Amino acid sequence: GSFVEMVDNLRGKSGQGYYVEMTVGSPPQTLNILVDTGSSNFAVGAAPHPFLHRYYQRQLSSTYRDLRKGVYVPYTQGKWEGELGTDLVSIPHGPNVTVRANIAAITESDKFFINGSNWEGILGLAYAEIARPDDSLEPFFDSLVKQTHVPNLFSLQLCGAGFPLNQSEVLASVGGSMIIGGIDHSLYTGSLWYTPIRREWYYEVIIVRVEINGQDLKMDCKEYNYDKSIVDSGTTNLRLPKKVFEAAVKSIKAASSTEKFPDGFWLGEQLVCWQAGTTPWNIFPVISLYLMGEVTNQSFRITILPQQYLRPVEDVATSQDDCYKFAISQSSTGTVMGAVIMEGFYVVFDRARKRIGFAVSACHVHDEFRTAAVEGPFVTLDMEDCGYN
Ligand SMILES: CC(C)C[C@H](NC(=O)c1cc(C(=O)N[C@H](C)c2ccccc2)cc(N(C)S(C)(=O)=O)c1)[C@@H](O)C[C@@H](C)C(=O)N[C@H](C(=O)NC(C)C)C(C)C
Repeated sequence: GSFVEMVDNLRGKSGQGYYVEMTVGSPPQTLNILVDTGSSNFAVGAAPHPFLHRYYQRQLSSTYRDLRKGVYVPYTQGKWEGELGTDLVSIPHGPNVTVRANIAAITESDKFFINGSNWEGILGLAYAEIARPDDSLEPFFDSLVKQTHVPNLFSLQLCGAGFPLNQSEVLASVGGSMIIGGIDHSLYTGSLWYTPIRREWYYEVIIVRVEINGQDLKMDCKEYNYDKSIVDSGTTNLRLPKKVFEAAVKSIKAASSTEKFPDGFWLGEQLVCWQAGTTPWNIFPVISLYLMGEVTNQSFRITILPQQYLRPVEDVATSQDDCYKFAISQSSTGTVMGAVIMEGFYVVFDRARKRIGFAVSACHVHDEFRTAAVEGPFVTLDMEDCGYN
């Protein structure tokens, strides 16, 4: 697995989302697109907007096709309306190919475009099933596979920094790698463990057990996937179902009790600060999620450090002071494994073998005493009961 050409093709190391460069139309209009495995719609800005440095101009593409049909897409945070149509797409730092894909020209949007993010579109990599209007709208990756020889899987390495990067730093620095059609062994260390995609709509998985510094949260596993558990590059936080969230924060609060933090912090609202270089990483617990394996009654665990769940935010008063935000939050829509998780590993979306694999990221942030981890197997039974129906 050597796609050294696609290696380092991502951006927004310490920004608002990881994007890849793409081009749409003829002649090629360049646009940075947010990699989002939590949805299935390919959409781009198509009209000027305040937080848009550039956008898709249909009238200038010789290959554009207006489907004369509107589309509406609502996300946990933000939404947009647009006009459906198709055009030719390319990924400069992806496989050398061109495919005709469905494209939503965003005309009306609300709390979607993040000012300064530097991305003008979104690449929904999930399955047709959750695509809008309905599943008849072939998602991008599906078009890519049907129209070429590119293998049916992709890999993601999202690189966090551990420290805040200013405007020009997020621009001139690798944010990670999105390997389309294969795996690059250089992106990870150790072994790759695969968990089954329960059902092909979101990239759904099943969590069988959660630990806070080795201590079992000991709750009925169904709770851990209450509604569902998905993997989403487009979500910042490790989002957890209300009940699981309350329990985790209680345990995290107990593990770090030698220091007190204002309630707002645990809500992810107010940031906590320490003298530059004095962040007490050791007082915070590591967090482990156990996922079902391909082998029956067997499972493995992925473990993250506070360096993954304590996000670096630039302090108002420039003070060298290192500041963070608790990036573990509540969800009424199931567990969401966002960047907090993905930034710790190399994740393989083996759509072809209907599975997702994890391995310690060659770029995850850590200290000299602890590191992210992926280990197995563990003999736990009746794990089918974990799934929500
Ligand atoms: C571009 C997004 C607008 C896409 C959706 N992102 C969200 O909604 C969302 C984005 C961010 C956020 O800051 N991300 C940045 C870019 C980011 C991402 C990664 C690293 C750094 C920064 C935070 C949250 N918070 C909850 S947080 C505070 O992290 O706890 C949520 C999608 O990735 C989510 C996805 C699950 C869905 O909404 N899918 C749709 C869906 O089911 N909709 C139902 C109907 C609500 C789809 C299938 C139709």
